[PDB]
Parts: sequence; C-alpha cells; structure tokens
Amino acid sequence: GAMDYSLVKALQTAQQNFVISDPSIPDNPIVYASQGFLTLTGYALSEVLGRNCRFLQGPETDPKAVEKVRKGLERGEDTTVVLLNYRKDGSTFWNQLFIAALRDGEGNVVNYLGVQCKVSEDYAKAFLKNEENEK
Ligand SMILES: Cc1cc2nc3c(=O)[nH]c(=O)nc-3n(C[C@H](O)[C@H](O)[C@H](O)COP(=O)(O)O)c2cc1C
Ligand SMILES: [Cl-]
Ligand SMILES: [Mg+2]
Ligand SMILES: [Mg+2]
Repeated sequence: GAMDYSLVKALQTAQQNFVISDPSIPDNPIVYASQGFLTLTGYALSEVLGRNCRFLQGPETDPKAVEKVRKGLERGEDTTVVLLNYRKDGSTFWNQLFIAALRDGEGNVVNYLGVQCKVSEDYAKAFLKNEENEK
C-alpha cells in the first residue's frame, strides 16, 4: 500500500505534504494524500482519492507549467515546478511540486510520488524568474 514505500515513511516523519498516484488506473488518480496536503488544500482524504491532482489548478494557473509536468511524466523524467493552485474554497497559493516515478525491478512505473511545498509569492517570483533565465 501507499505507506509501505520507505520514502513515503521518510516524508511522513518530517510531516511533508505529498500525494501518491496510480497510473495503472485511467487518468492516474490520487490514491493517497498526507494530512498536510489535505489541510493545505481544504479537502478530506476520501474526496481527493480518485481525483487527478490537476483538480488543484484553475484559470490563473500557467498552462506552460502544467505542460512541463505533462511532458516530464511522458518522458520518464523527474519534474520540479512552481504553479498557482486552488483550495476547495477558491483561494489561491503558490505550490512547488517535486514529482518522481516509483518503479519496479523491470522499470515499470508502479506509482508516482509528488511532494508539495507552499511557497511565498516572493519565492515563486524568484524561482520562476530563474527558471525563465535558465531556459
Ligand atoms: C504524483 C503527482 C502529484 C501531483 N500533485 C499535483 C499538485 O499538487 N497540483 C497540481 O496542480 N498538479 C499536481 N499534479 C499534476 C497533475 O496531476 C497533472 O499531472 C498535470 O496537470 C499534467 O497533466 P495534464 O496536462 O493532463 O493536466 C501531480 C501529478 C502527479 C503524478
Ligand atoms: Cl497525470
Ligand atoms: Mg463525491
Ligand atoms: Mg474519492
């Protein structure tokens, strides 16, 4: 199960915000989210299980950030981005996402793991400027 991964246990010891998705199910829904993620976003565990985590995005989310994630997942690459997300009540926050594939012995992706960090406006600005300049 989700909490059987040693890196998941490690993240829990530090109370990180993370989710686990299941890409064997159509549209790669969330199948676990940590308490920090639920408090951050305003959703109960049962309500987020079964949703693709794109439910956190909205009209002011930059589609280029989303596309970078999409392509990373497609290309088998670790991906790190900052993008605007939305709580259940419509309020917004900047979210730094760290996404990786969890793989079996033959390389098959068995789950994805995504760590989330709420960051300040100032930090999001600095990060996105660096990302751009580095491009
Ligand atoms: C493990 C995992 C965790 C994710 N965490 C979130 C997140 O907190 N917020 C968000 O906007 N997208 C997150 N995503 C990204 C969306 O689920 C989706 O991959 C992204 O929108 C790109 O796919 P799409 O272009 O089909 O929407 C996560 C994705 C994965 C695989
Ligand atoms: Cl996805
Ligand atoms: Mg329902
Ligand atoms: Mg559900």
